[PDB]
Amino acid sequence: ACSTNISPKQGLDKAKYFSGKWYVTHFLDKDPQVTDQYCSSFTPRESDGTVKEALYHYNANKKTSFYNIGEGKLESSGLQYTAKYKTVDKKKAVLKEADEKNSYTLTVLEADDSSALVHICLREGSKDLGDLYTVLTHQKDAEPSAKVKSAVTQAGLQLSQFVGTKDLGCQYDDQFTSL
Ligand code: HEM
Repeated sequence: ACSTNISPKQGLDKAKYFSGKWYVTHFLDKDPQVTDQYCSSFTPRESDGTVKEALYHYNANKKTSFYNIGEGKLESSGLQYTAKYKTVDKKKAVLKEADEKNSYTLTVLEADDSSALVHICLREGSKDLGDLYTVLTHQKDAEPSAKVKSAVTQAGLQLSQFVGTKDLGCQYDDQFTSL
């Protein structure tokens, strides 16, 4: 099951989260139903409580990439949204529209000018498929801020227990994520 004690940090300036693009420097997957390791980057934007984000995954083992577009509504709680998502090709052509069974809930635990910490619960129907914490930065392999490192320790986690993506030979598609 996804981790239970997850609520958005109150007082967060949303302009810092919905900013630039994010690259995942570190991830923590509690119970990886696969052993393949991924890199990821995404570009979150918000307008009138609606979030839209182009999302990229790179499978570091197979060296393949897949693409999605998430769309969700901000909760009344703060920087937290449940997104449904399209599946697209690298040109953003829709392969599958969003549906009412598949979603993810993203919760911003910290965000500052250079870095973020977010939690993501991926669900399909009645099932939590996967729980992830991800440390984010605005450029590939940038060092996460002290503030975000402190947020990891505040979340009850050890940053050392995360998988660091730098060693994975990540490839990104910065054209896909632009816009
Ligand atoms: C390095 C960080 C991440 C890793 C390691 C990771 C890992 C994974 C894995 C293993 C899957 C299952 C893929 C499959 O076999 O079909 C997946 C799917 C998914 N992830 Fe991530 N992910 C990362 C970051 C993110 C982020 C930042 C988001 C959203 C902002 C996200 C949202 C999703 C969604 C929506 C799917 C389902 C795609 C589908 O069913 O086609 N992930 N991720």
